[PDB]
Amino acid sequence: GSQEGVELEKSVRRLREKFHGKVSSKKAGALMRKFGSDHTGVGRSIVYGVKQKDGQELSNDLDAQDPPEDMKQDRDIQAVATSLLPLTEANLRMFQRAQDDLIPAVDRQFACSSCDHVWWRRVPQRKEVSRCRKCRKRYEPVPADKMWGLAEFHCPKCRHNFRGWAQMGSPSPCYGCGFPVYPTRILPPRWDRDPDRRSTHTHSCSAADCYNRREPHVPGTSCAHPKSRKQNHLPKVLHPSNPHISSGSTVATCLSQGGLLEDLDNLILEDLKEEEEE
Ligand SMILES: [Zn+2]
Ligand SMILES: [Zn+2]
Ligand SMILES: [Zn+2]
Repeated sequence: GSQEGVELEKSVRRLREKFHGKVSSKKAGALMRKFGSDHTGVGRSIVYGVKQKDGQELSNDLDAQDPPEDMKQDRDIQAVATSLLPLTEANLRMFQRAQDDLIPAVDRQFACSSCDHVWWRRVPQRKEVSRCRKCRKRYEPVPADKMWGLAEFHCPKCRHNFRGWAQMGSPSPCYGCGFPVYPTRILPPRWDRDPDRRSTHTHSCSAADCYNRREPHVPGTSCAHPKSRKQNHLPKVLHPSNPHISSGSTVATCLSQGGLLEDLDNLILEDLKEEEEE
């Protein structure tokens, strides 16, 4: 796959997302060809306009930055800055983040019921949405208190610590003392972390359900691991994402995914391929 395509699309997406999608793709594309994918500097240049064209005390809460004169004088940048007025108390933190080259972000879990597809994605804090890669529909996150995966347990009674595949809000029995322990959190699968965070990792459980049950087992418990789920003919998805209803300002995934298993350049490349066909 040609990287210069992935990187062009990445930088149009990043310019847009720093303006919460209020800059168009056709316009971002032009800006990114003409200025060599420099979303940071285009972005900084737009905010300079807004600060300049705004007459409120609010615009002193924006930094005054040096815009390349070929950007300061560009009429398409300037028209964008106008198109984004006015500057409001509800607008102002968007514009600050844009000039700080900042897209605040969060790792979230996602679950497409009809694909029975679960995945993780680093998404923007302003719009925690990711697209199912099997069926191409956008979904909202699984709620924090319903997430499942490799979980960390800290028994409050005896201080045994253990790791295991599990869902939030569902106690497991402490292997130490038998009292019920709720998971503290879920750890996403990551190539730079312990492989026990992967579903591919060998798993053994005290649940009666378990595809690979530990002994002694606990008689009325059910295992969250997808192999167990499948073996018991249950859907791998324990708790589906609500489908996301598009409001219009969404920007497709342009965030670096860190050590999550699905990296960004491949996500974008598959996106560009899908478009070639259509
Ligand atoms: Zn799907
Ligand atoms: Zn215990
Ligand atoms: Zn199990």
